[PDB]
Amino acid sequence: NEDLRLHLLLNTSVTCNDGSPAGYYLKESRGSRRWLLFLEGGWYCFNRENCDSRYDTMRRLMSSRDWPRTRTGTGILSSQPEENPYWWNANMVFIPYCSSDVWSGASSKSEKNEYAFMGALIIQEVVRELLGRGLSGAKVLLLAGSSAGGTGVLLNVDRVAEQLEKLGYPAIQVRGLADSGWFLDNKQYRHTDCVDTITCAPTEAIRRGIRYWNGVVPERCRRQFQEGEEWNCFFGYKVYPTLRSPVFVVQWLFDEAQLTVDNVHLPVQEGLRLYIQNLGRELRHTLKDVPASFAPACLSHEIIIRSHWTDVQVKGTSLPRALHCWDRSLHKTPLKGCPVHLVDSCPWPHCNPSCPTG
Ligand SMILES: *[C@@H]1O[C@H](CO)[C@@H](O)[C@H](O)[C@H]1NC(C)=O
Repeated sequence: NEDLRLHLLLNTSVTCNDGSPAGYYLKESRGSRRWLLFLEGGWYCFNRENCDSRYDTMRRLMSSRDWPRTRTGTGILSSQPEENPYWWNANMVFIPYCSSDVWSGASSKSEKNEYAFMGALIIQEVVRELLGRGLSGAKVLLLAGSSAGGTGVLLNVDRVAEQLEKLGYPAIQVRGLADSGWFLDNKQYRHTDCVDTITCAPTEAIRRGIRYWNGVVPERCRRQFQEGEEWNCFFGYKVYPTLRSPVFVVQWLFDEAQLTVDNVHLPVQEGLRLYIQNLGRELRHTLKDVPASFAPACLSHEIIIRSHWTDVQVKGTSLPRALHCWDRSLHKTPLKGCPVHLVDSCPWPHCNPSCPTG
């Protein structure tokens, strides 16, 4: 079965980068009042030349022209109980990432602009269009995402909640699940002036991108940092405290993208060993006041739509279990025997034997 079926947006003015219509893949589950809306990741591009490169060799992330009519749901998007213990019977939606703007953009293609950056508008239009396919009667809408999509969750969840409330759907509980989108703007390991700006100078690439995209960040965070400093709101530990919606944060303690931006490659000598240990400690520190989180001591990247997402455990608790326990806590404290805060204490990648094998 290829249960996720493509729907191009009916408002064809809400577009991928090249002006083709954006869209979503849907598996309806008419017996369920739960909705999972998943935001795909895949970095971003921050100026014309950088986006032209991406257009040459990552065109599916910039255009719907060659999207397949169907997809197979994997991980948290699987309808098989064995693969997805959490939400196998839910209404599932996969929103392809074709805006290259960390889901923040609000700029149309025009004679001035070769590319459209409409990620923030794509999300709201998908939500409105799903109201006609069952969403209006929902109990829960979980906005989930991996990598740039995880950061997209942080940047968009409260706007989805506000839009639904304002449209007359107050009984839909809007929640977020941010996977591999919780980054540190930390000092890099033995920084050099390398030419891949996105990994060599992330805060500068994000600042530049936001201007190029007419990028939008959540209001309360925007108001804290003010004009020119909206890039701050792309960093989980900064934006998270400003959010009203419940958000479950999944983050490997040694996320491959974090290590890339930190100039780290894995004998490892003292300086790098201390660097890596401090990285894990800093990440754990940022998660201390997040109620519900899952952060294993592994070197990996993304998890929630991977088929083996059920395998990793922190202190004997899997991610699907944690997510279930989170659901129970929102009936915002955990229930006895049902942990929601699962962060490894060990200090080196793969000190947890249940880490993904690569
Ligand atoms: C469709 O989307 C465009 C671009 O976001 C917007 O300006 C326009 O108002 C929308 N039309 C409708 C009918 O919603």
